[PDB]
Amino acid sequence: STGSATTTPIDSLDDAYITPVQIGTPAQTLNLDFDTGSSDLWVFSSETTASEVDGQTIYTPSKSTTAKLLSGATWSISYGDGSSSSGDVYTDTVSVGGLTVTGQAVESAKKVSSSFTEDSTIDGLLGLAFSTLNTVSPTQQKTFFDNAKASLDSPVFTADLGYHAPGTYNFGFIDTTAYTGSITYTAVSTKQGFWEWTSTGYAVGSGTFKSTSIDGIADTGTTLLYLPATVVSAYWAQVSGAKSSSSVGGYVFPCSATLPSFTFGVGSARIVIPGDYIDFGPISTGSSSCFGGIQSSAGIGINIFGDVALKAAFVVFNGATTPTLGFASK
Ligand SMILES: NCc1ccc(C(F)(F)F)cc1
Repeated sequence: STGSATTTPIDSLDDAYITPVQIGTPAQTLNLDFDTGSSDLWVFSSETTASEVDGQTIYTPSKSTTAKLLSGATWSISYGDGSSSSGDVYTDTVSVGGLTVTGQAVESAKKVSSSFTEDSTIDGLLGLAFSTLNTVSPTQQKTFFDNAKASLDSPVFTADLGYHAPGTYNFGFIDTTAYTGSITYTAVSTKQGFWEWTSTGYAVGSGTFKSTSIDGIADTGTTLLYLPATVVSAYWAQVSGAKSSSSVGGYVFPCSATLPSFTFGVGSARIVIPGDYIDFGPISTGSSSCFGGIQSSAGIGINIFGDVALKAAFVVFNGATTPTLGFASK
């Protein structure tokens, strides 16, 4: 079987993408952020502290005939940006774009950080990293992808994120009409639980391609591109008036500048990120300083190929026994 769901940016800057997901019987539809950098399916619920909910749609397990409390199970998670959430755990039926999994762990948020509360468009997260990162204790739970794998035609899902436009998450098949040329596959390391791979180098604008190994993760749940300081410095050196700002928290640039493209390597292939994708607009309303979409990973400790990079490509997450990552131009 297969599934296919449209994913929509939550705002005019593509800060995150939401995808409708059916939970429970009868279906309760929530808009979840599909996150290949985490492995928990957690949702705002009727159990979330009332003051911590501001316009989100909430999952109500008491109205689902298929919901079952997973007795004794708790979850607690903290994301790389400082966000956090925790609660108890139900099992229920979960469908994405026609693909249905029964008995999926649905982690009901009893407490959520302020970052999630103030984002009324995101009802929760659907983790698509490897199940070894799932935070449910004492019995670790499987992701939606892991539970669906056996019934999928192929153990793959693809991310086709749009630039200021809706996109598609497909499960179980590869849409050969959604990309140009060939797909280049590269090996994945699962040792940290991420879709971790090694880029073969980079180029700035029309400059020469620098062959160098960049280890990083493919993360749909991260907005920007986080690369080593040496690469990020070489990119922003080409932008007139760009500088790293300690008060803003990263590289900013005059909103009047035009940004060069950024090219990253996938084996022998090249993926080009247009300069317009790296513009994240004024740092405050009316400011003439704009925020850059390529930032340094030095504070984070791992390089992150977030949405800025992934939306320039058609990306295959091949979850075979030897996992691989496929990239194609589109
Ligand atoms: N979007 C999930 C996510 C967030 C942060 C990290 C970090 F910071 F640990 F790399 C990994 C994955």
